[PDB]
Amino acid sequence: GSAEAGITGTWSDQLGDTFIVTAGADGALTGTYENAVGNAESRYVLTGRYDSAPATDGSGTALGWTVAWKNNSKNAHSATTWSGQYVGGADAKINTQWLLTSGTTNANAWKSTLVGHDTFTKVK
Amino acid sequence: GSAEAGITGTWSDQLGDTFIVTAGADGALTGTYENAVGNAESRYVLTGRYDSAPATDGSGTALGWTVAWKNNSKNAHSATTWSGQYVGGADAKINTQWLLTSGTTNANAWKSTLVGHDTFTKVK
Amino acid sequence: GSAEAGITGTWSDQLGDTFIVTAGADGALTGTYENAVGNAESRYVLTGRYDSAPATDGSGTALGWTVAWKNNSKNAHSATTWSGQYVGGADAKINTQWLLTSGTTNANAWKSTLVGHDTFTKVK
Amino acid sequence: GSAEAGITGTWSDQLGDTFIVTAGADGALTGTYENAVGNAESRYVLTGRYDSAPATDGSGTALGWTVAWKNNSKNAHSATTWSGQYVGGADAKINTQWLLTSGTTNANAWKSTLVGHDTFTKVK
Repeated sequence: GSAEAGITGTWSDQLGDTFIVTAGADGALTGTYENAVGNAESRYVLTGRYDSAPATDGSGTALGWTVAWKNNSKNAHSATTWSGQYVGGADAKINTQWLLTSGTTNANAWKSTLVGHDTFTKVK
Repeated sequence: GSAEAGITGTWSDQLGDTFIVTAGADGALTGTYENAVGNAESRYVLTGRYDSAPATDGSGTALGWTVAWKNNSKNAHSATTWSGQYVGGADAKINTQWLLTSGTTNANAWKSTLVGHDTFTKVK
Repeated sequence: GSAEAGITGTWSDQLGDTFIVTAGADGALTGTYENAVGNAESRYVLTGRYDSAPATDGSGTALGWTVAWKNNSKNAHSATTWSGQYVGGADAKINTQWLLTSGTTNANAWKSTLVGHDTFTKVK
Repeated sequence: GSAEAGITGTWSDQLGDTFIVTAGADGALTGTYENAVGNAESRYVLTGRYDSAPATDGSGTALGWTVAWKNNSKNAHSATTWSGQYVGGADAKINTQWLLTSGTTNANAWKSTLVGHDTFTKVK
């Protein structure tokens, strides 16, 4: 599909971290998040969902994914979810907003969740 | 693990919608979101990640998941991501914030993304 | 006006912190945020805006306000904005979501902004 | 004050809308939001707060403000709060995230609040 092939590939965010994703025919997203320096200890699994049959009116394709910040050697006791849309074309983009929740005590729950935005450009 | 068994089960949000989840040993979350009514036409796949080795200091367990709002009969061209933490105990909860992005044109992208919060209570 | 009178007063959030607000005919909000303790060195100025002529169809009244966390005795180099709606009736509420930005270096800007939610009830 | 002078002026967002603001010695912000096309019917009051004594370690200056979308000619029954930081130097910016709540019925409250982000550049 157009949505499937568009989303699949390697993306870089504006901080230079790297989002490697495959989109499946069933709406699944799978891949890896890794840091700008490329470090093996810097790689984390991601999973999410996308709209496999987007509107045909020039709108983007909705999607979201999660990374929990645990891998074989690190654990930051936190997870980020990216919610956004894929916009195809020459200079395709994925435009997202994100929520990063850390595990906290209930007294510190008000400081549990960061918010931000990341824009990805496709490298290949 | 305590994280794995705690998260697994059926949760209800404060709108009365139903979140059925299984947590795996590898950090995966899988399940289904359904409406308060119960309807098969109301059921959607979810996927996400959690911290499978949370801190042992009374903090919650970080997690996130995504639903793309396409099933076999409906497509709302959108996806929600929930970011939050599981808090165990007798009165266990999953406390979350969410981002719901719709596919839009670039001109309407400023109105693409809703934000909110959902608190879940475990029913089984 | 109905919106003016319903918003004006003293409000408590679910953390037990105190919000004293006056709404003006021109859509201005002014007041003070104070801690759950009561402390005079924990009082900060608030300013904001509300819809002085809301819909009469059962909809809430849109509003927002800002606290910068500097007073004569303390400076936490940060500001919170609450965005939400006032809902009148028997047990009137202000339901909000908030963003708290701390001043940071560009390198730490991804850690600059917390998000959360506060529900206020009016104190008699 | 450096923060007072830096913040005071006319700013344009990435959508080309115009924010005219004055920062006062007491931490107050006041001004006007205006649309990309300049329209006097499209001007709305803003009020907010900023940290009048920011850190001098390279950190930005925290601030926030609100616009309620009512003026003499229009009422969109909603309000936006911007939360962010001013970053000085040669290429000065205000980086923000925002929440836009519309007045809704309780049934529709999950669709009440949009979130996004706006970066401003100074015009003069």
